[PDB]
Amino acid sequence: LSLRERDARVIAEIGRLRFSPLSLIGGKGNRLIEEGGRSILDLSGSAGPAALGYGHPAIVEAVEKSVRDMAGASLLLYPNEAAVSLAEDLLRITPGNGERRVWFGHSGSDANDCAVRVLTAATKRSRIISFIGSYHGNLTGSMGISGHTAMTHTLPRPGVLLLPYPDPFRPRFSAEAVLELLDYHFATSCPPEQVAAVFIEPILSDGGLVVPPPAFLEALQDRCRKHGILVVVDEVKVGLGRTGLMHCFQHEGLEPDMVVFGKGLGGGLPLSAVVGPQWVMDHAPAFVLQTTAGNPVATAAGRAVLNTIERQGLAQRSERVGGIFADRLRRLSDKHSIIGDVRGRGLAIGVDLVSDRGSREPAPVTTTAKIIYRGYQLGAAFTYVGLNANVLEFMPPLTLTEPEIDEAADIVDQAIGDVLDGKVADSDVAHFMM
Amino acid sequence: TPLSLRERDARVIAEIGRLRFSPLSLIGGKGNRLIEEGGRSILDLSGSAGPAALGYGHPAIVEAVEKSVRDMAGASLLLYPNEAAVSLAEDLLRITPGNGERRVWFGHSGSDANDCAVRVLTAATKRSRIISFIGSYHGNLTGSMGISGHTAMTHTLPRPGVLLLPYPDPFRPRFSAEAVLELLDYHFATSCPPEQVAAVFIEPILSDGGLVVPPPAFLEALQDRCRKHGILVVVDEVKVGLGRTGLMHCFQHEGLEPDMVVFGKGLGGGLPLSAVVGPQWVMDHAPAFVLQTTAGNPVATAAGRAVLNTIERQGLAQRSERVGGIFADRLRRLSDKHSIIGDVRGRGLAIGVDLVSDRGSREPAPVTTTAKIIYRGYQLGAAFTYVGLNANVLEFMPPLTLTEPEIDEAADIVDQAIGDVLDGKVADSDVAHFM
Ligand SMILES: *Cc1c(COP(=O)(O)O)cnc(C)c1O
Ligand SMILES: *Cc1c(COP(=O)(O)O)cnc(C)c1O
Repeated sequence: LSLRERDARVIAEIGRLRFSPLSLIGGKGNRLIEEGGRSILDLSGSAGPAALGYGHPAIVEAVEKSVRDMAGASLLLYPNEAAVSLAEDLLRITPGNGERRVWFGHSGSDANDCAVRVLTAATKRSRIISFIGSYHGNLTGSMGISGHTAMTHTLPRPGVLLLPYPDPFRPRFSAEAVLELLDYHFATSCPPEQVAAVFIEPILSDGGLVVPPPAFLEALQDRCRKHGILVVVDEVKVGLGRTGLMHCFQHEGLEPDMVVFGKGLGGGLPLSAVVGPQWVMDHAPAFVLQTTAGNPVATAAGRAVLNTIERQGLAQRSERVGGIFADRLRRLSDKHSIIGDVRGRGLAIGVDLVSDRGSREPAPVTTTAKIIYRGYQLGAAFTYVGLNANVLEFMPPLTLTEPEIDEAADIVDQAIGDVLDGKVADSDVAHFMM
Repeated sequence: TPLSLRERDARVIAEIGRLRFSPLSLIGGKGNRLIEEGGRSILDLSGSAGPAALGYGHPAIVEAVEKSVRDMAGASLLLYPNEAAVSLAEDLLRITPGNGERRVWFGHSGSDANDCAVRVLTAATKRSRIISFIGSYHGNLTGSMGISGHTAMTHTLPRPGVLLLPYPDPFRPRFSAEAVLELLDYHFATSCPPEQVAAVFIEPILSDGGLVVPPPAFLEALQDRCRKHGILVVVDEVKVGLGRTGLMHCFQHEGLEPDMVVFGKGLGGGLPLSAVVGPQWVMDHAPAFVLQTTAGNPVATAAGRAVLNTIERQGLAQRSERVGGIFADRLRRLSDKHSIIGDVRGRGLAIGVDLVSDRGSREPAPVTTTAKIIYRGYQLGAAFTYVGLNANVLEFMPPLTLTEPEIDEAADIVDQAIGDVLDGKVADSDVAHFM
């Protein structure tokens, strides 16, 4: 009878990553409506897709116009005005030189699968450089190059070099030590001439919202590029204005050969894209096909996302409003010693929970999960990430308001204090742990 | 528009994402027709390859999409149950025969659904081997292409442990039903022990392989040979599913009782949506095993509910048998005028026309001739494609809402296009760019 109980009976566990009992019947602005009518503040952005919140007029108009006058349902078969104009848009807002082209897909997973498939074929090189903790997708091709603990049920693609992502909060490995490790692999067991590409998250997402040390990723890029290794930046998570600039890679001085877009590009509709040089992206006809990719409904939604971000200056606003939210969370740390760090850029914010500030020992996952659950009871939706399952993740809609930040901060404040005073029971969160 | 949409597409769209059969470049769509830039209204016999099951601007789909995008119940089923997606899953369980506990996973495409299927079948069964068919097309992502047998993906080696068998083809009958079963029995007795085989993947009509309907009883005998050893039986309904063949599921023509069914294309009505229906012990194998952020989002799943509801309410399975029969028969009678029409096969509104350079040998027509027929179709006001291991089978997958007057308009256009091409009235340079 309850939506949540119905879900339990028909939805497959393989597709669940559920942090709380929240079960939804609608949304409006930056709030989500639980079954029963309770209005929850969404600090999750549904993990990134909901860039403009829910029921946003620009996305609604674009999707209305397109589904009523539908310009086919397959870019592979038929050019349509929305998908071609979106590609034009993406080339216009993404700096780059030479001839470049755009491929469309449904998800970050399929866009990285495309990237891997076309890069290895255009180079006929089979080795790939990526990062421990990197999350590039959960389909066979994109999972295969990912380094995240969650996909260790399956072996990596052969010839993947996994490096530590240098972490300024837990600096086991300095930038310099990681580059030296790469250099040593290049001179030995991973000759750079047999490497197709390096894959870079400009902030390490599911690995724990780790902003790398300054200048490291520009130095990585330059080391790879000397050997004609193509430089791929995954902007799926932190892309499109969220970090204070249009592309997170613009913080890091990068000039990538290829950019992968997803999540928030769709504004809550499935939409991904790969932008690369024409010589790679025109490798062969009919090489990476999905029937409804580049369909006029999802692409029209993507055009509205980009248009709103530019016209309303949501990059600058994410810097300002994210600074406010970040600073509110830092102040909570004078109250709650479990807050060890507040990091990220703009409206991509992670809060690192520690059981001890000295050692920076991560707080146990049970505590982290209980804070989420308690936040849900108090009226906010969020999640956690990190290689130690201890980093609270805030990825709210870019439309988040200053009064909502106040509300968010008070909820987080209360949920931490409650959980630390033993408010939430083990059996309440057992359902949402693996 | 001096800068045509076609030209703009050439400047910015990746060739890897193209499978273009004509210059048709779109600004809209209405009913069963597509609107070319400049305004010309084209009859859609392609159904955009299957997704457009109810055509374009269909009011049930328009309504579901409007309500969901305006009042959006989150955008991620992996994070949050939503009413649309839970209800669609309930709908798919209800309309798909099956026994015991079952569950539903959602995705965006046939390719991601079959990737899911292969990943979870091997993991849950603890068997590594897969049975598939030569010419089968289960997708174009790494995991789904890996179990596929089609000639377009021979640029990449298959997944290790895949046994590829011929699909018995009544029109080019190199391999009988009995011969294929014998060959499988032989592999089972030697180098492919059947207790190491997770699953067999079955297209109930071989789609990109040439719209081949198997010989009667073959698929049921294949099911039984595999099931006898605990091999799970997977039917791919992505292409010919959901009423198009005259029954709700194409496998219901073939006496099949699958363990797992894969849906896509038309399920979404033009929005991206796929699904896998499987037994609970497989589908609940582990949490967070096959995740895609926006899968099961309330917009795409609402569109799917509208598709299924319209198909049941308006009786579109029953209609497609009747209307597809009329269309198929028009096409057959065209073989009296045009000897290039070697066969018309299919079920319901999944129809293939096999073009041959010789009626006796059944040698496939050259691909340049087939491309010219599509191009001339397009100029005459109809959009269609070709398929097949020899690039010679005209494909007709129109919206299930295709009208009887549109069937006459279609048959006439095809008739005129074949005639104009055979009489040497279509240039080589006009099709050069689509091959
Ligand atoms: C979420 C994510 C992906 C995968 O996107 P899906 O839409 O979940 O398949 C890929 N790369 C990064 C950096 C991500 O955060
Ligand atoms: C088209 C098709 C697929 C793949 O669907 P996409 O949405 O193009 O990835 C899978 N199986 C069959 C039988 C198909 O016809």
